[PDB]
Amino acid sequence: PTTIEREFEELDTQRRWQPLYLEIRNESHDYPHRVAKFPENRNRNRYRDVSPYDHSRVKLQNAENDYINASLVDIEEAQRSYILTQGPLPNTCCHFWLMVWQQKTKAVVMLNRIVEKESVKCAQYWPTDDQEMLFKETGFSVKLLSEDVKSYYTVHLLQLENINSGETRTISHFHYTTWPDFGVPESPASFLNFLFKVRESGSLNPDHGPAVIHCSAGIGRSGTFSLVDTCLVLMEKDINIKQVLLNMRKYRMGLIQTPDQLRFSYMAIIEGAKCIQKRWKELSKED
Repeated sequence: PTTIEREFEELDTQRRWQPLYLEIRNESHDYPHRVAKFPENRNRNRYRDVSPYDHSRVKLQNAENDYINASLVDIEEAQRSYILTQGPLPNTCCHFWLMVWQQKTKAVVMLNRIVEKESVKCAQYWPTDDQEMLFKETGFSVKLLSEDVKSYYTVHLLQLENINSGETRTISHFHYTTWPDFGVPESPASFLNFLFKVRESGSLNPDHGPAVIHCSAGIGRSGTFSLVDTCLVLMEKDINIKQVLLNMRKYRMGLIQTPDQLRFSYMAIIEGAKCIQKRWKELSKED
């Protein structure tokens, strides 16, 4: 039994998942997020209570307004860096792709559906057919090159073109489609199979820019994905998941939204620590 597995049983048998989450809530440091509250940036924020911190926000270089609701989450101890962001709005899709270009991002991890429970959580920022998607404000175009449809996720191969310079890069768009907002995946196997699919593409390696992780607000499901991956990388080199989460929350507010998402993170980390990947793929029923 590992130290993490010992802590998991103590939390479960004593039902301390909710006070542990409250502890993380109470220990979460607040940081200035003034730029996000500028009046000119109102139409760039999906939610009024979810903002990037000033010290860690991703800046749109050379634009008139450099603001995008996106946070660079660095974990120097893991040699890992992610960009967590909200689901783009119709008017910020151009900024989203400008950020992907400037940050040399190779993968976009999307953990939400476009519509969830009668509500639009994200604009359609990539094309679903062979028609080019134009973003004239920032000078980019996106084409759908290929798509690999699994039972609970789809991988879209996208071509991101700088329409001014002509340069193109290939973007891997990993779309998790069965993860409800404020909820959890179906099982640790399905989540880990998806995560290792992202890992196996090489898009998280240091020879690429930071991956862009997003859901609706960019804190809940996105926080779960990044917490498990960061803890798995560290466990490779004893980890304190609580401290890892608190340190990650210094870069973006509110990561992990429910005690159940915290509990699931523990389960995914414990199951991911055994790495079995073929076993996960079969349990996930991806095909």
